[PDB]
Amino acid sequence: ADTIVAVELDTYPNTDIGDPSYPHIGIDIKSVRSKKTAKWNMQNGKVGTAHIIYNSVDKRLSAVVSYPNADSATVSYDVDLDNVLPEWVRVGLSASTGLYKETNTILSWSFTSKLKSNSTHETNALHFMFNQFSKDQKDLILQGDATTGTDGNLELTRVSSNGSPQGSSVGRALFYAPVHIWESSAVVASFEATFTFLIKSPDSHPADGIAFFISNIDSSIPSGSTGRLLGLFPDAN
Amino acid sequence: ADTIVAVELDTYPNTDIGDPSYPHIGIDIKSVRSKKTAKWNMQNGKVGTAHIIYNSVDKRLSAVVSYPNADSATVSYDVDLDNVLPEWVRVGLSASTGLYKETNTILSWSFTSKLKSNSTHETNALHFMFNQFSKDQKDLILQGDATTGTDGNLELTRVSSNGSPQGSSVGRALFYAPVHIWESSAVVASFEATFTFLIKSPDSHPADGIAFFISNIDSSIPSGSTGRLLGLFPDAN
Ligand SMILES: [N-]=[N+]=NCc1cc(C(=O)NCCCO[C@H]2O[C@H](CO)[C@@H](O)[C@H](O)[C@@H]2O)cc(C(=O)NCCCO[C@H]2O[C@H](CO)[C@@H](O)[C@H](O)[C@@H]2O)c1
Ligand SMILES: [Ca+2]
Ligand SMILES: [Ca+2]
Ligand SMILES: [Mn+2]
Ligand SMILES: [Mn+2]
Repeated sequence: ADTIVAVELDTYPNTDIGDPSYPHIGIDIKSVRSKKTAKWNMQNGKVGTAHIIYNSVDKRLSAVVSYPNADSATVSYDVDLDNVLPEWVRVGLSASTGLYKETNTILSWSFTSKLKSNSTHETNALHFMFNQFSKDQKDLILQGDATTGTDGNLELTRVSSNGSPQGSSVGRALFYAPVHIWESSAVVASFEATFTFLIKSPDSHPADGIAFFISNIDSSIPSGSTGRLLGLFPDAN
Repeated sequence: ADTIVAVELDTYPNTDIGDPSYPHIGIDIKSVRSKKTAKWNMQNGKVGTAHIIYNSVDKRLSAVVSYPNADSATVSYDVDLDNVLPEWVRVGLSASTGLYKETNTILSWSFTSKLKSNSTHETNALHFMFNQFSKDQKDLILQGDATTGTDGNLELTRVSSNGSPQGSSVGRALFYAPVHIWESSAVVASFEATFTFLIKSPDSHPADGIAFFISNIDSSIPSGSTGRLLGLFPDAN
């Protein structure tokens, strides 16, 4: 059982497991049943941007998702990640499809993490920024159907030669190095993540969504976690 | 209207037309509604083996399907093929997908048929064995989406470049030469069929199955027989 904290861009309402009856962004703490959600006007075919922020002083996890010339969706939740996640973790992106599908394209991804301790200017930091993915992206752990190189983008789920999405696909991309997300002696700990995506669906029923997540270092795709589970959870508990 | 006798490896339960509520192997005499069925623990992603046997003395059609280190499923039915099939027929393999899908890969296929008459030691026989299929398999009649050559296997249904199965696909492969399956003057008539298959599905809902069948010589894929009809029957009567 991995420990998962995630911000989900959920495109398909699975009402039987808690989803609001419309596309939404949500904050998931160890469960696919978002602790908090917000309505999201997902725009089929357009490039969007997501910003996730957190700092140990406020203990507030917030996410903003927007499209150019459009309103943005915000969701924020009070949580002390010290009581939830192990000290070291891996961060990544996840996406899936089920009966319904969509392309889950990542055009760019950046992450920053900082630990400031009880010392004179003694800050530890990690920062990576990808604006172009390559055929052999060695600093990324690709899991499931995830692939890179196609137009310099990261395709989290299966796409056919003619560019059409496929169902029952699940894929993840985790940054290669473990991240020191919190530490008992830290005065302030914080991280920020940003990624631009392109979700396109041939019909009017896209599924299932993309997610930014933080997990235990050795995390892997749970069995049968395609569709509603976003490639993150073993079940809907 | 073709005459069809078949042993089906049904992976998807279509309860509204008779299927038990689980994967099963069954004997179909002129109807998709199996005269007899048996529970089958289909193992996703593994190579299985099917053996079909029949002799005119017992007038018993039996089938055994198994996987290495696993139990096998058996189904047997009393039928006098003389009253059902014409004297000459074609034998083959059929498979399909509907809304749900699976790869329907044949790795090998062999068939033996014998007619022993009231003539001291005068036996007629036909035997063919395929352990490798080639790009141009001239002794096979391919119908629907069926293709050969891909890794030396026979793909009964459509598979995309990246190896993922597709829906609404139907394909058949019939041995080129007509088979003399029975004859009024025969003391004993018998046939045996064996094939190994690989059914793989990306999710947990595989469909629709593979079938070994015997039909009239000029048989072709019934219109709209994808999905539940296994590319064998025009309807669910
Ligand atoms: N598209 N569409 N359509 C209608 C439809 C809708 C739903 C549906 O909207 N479900 C919602 C939850 C999806 O839930 C799934 O998708 C969502 C969204 O991605 C995910 O979030 C979930 O986690 C899950 O993956 C289910 C079924 C269905 O089960 N049909 C069964 C008979 C199919 O009968 C057909 O297929 C059979 C087998 O191949 C054949 O035997 C038969 O002849 C015929 O061809 C059918
Ligand atoms: Ca959902
Ligand atoms: Ca069925
Ligand atoms: Mn949701
Ligand atoms: Mn059946």
